[PDB]
Amino acid sequence: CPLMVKVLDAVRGSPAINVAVHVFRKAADDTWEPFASGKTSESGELHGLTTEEEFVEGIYKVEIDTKSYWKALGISPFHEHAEVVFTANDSGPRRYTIAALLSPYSYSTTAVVTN
Amino acid sequence: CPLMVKVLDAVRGSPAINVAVHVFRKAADDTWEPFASGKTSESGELHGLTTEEEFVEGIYKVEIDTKSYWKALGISPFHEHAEVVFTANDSGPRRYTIAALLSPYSYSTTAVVTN
Amino acid sequence: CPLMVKVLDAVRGSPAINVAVHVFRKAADDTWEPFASGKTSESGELHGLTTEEEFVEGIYKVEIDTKSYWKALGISPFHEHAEVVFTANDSGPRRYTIAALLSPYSYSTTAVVTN
Amino acid sequence: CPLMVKVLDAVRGSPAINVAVHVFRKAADDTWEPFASGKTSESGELHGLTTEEEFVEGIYKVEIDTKSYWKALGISPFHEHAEVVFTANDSGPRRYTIAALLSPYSYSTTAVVTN
Ligand SMILES: CC1(C)C=Cc2c(ccc3c2OC[C@@H](c2ccc(O)cc2O)C3)O1
Ligand SMILES: CC1(C)C=Cc2c(ccc3c2OC[C@@H](c2ccc(O)cc2O)C3)O1
Ligand SMILES: [Ca+2]
Ligand SMILES: [Ca+2]
Repeated sequence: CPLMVKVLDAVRGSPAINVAVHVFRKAADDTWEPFASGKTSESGELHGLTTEEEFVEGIYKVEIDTKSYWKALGISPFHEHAEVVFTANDSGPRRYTIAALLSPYSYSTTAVVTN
Repeated sequence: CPLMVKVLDAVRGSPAINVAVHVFRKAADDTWEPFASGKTSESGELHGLTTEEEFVEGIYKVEIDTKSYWKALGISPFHEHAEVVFTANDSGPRRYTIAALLSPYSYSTTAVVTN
Repeated sequence: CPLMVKVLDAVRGSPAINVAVHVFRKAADDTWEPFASGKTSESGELHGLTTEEEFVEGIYKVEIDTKSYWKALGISPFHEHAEVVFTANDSGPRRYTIAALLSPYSYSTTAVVTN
Repeated sequence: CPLMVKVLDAVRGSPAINVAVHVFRKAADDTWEPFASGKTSESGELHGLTTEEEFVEGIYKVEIDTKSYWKALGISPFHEHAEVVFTANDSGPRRYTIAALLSPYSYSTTAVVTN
């Protein structure tokens, strides 16, 4: 897994389960082309989005559907989604972990980049 | 001032100064029409982006140029920027404060919505 | 006002109001001598905790009663409180702002230190 | 592992390695008695602090030595440490994951509590 997404719920103190995640890659014509998508598991993790071969150099956008997550719990949140945009693999292949913590009116995201 | 942005620097424990902030409104064609912009003051605040007349219900995007900020400090950042996307006033005009805390590999944002 | 505390609520997207805040100074016996205290205002701010004369170099603890806050909202919290421990002015009087964002199972804090 | 601690570095986008962690438990005479201690591994994780049998009901304090971590990287941080105080196992045995994200002038902590 060159790209992994982990999402936590700050209100329930739990993994954020069944959270839709969409990954895009900036095309040559500056458009966002769909790259991969999935949903977080029971552990709040999303594995197997892509492969080392497919995950080339580029600018990527990870869009976490936080709104749908909070709605399903009967909460009307502030954000439409949580976005993470980053240039990947510019100095060679790396392993990326995108961690997100969710509150109805707040979110934080951090990146763990290893070799 | 129905919309305010405040940005902090978690590395130097200071306001994030001279940070470019762009605000967009979602058009009917579902693209982002530029709406307002500016740069954070010495207190890391950005006021007078819009007015009560102009700030109608809709979906707004607040884009914070975090990458330029870190580049100017000589610090390698992860994110291209920080986006904050929300539906405004979906029950009528309140005051919006978008607060952001910046680190090279992490950002957190929260909304303070008041009467 | 050399020391200010501001508390936000990530669940309701509002200032955290009427939150008890206690400040301690580390004594020579290395216990915490009470120093100042108060409750956050309607803007979630707490001013006039101390003065420039009283606020000398040393190790200070800012204890935020987050548990009482969540109990009053009818929300089950994880933390007993939020402590912020720091060495003050270790190169001479600057102004300190302790910002805290509260969620039932999470809290974040940052310091804004200025001239 | 009924109690696990995971620590990340928001400046380097990496696990926080070799971070000292001290766990205390509130005694009957209201004193903090030493419970367990350890250091985070290469993955920024601390496992095997305690056992299901030893981890009884009580109020616990997890103290993360963030100051020493930043010093070793040539940084003079704001906080002396990052503290997490919580009542554990009040409605029966639970599994606790304490996650912490570190910046020189900021930290956030969240709890993941499962069965
Ligand atoms: C930024 C903040 C507030 C603090 C750290 C954090 C987070 C959300 C999710 C995760 C965080 O760190 C631990 C991380 C994690 C958990 C289990 C695991 O096996 C690997 C991991 O990288 C998940 O939010
Ligand atoms: C750390 C995090 C997640 C993000 C920023 C933040 C916060 C909690 C409280 C405050 C934050 O930044 C803005 C700050 C603030 C607000 C109004 C003001 O007039 C001055 C300020 O310094 C208060 O949580
Ligand atoms: Ca390259
Ligand atoms: Ca009990």
